[PDB]
Amino acid sequence: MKTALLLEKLEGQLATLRQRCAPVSQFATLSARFDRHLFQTRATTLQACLDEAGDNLAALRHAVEQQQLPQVAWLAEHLAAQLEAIAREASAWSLREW
Repeated sequence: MKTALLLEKLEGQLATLRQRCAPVSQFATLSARFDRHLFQTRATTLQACLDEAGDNLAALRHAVEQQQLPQVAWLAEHLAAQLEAIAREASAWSLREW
């Protein structure tokens, strides 16, 4: 228990957010307060953030087969921070378009 909840939330939120924020590549725009630590180098726009996150979680999922647990720590921090950063911005603007 517990450990299973964080998994459903991470994957659940990532799916929901990606769905609601799916059609954002058209007006994807990242603020000037972007952080290289929380966001990747490619993270230049909204669509870029979601895309980068998708590639991270994907590799992290398959990495389990290569016993890349030690790497899960870093990938986890980045992935977790990414979803948090996106949810934070969307939360501020509130569900009411830009």
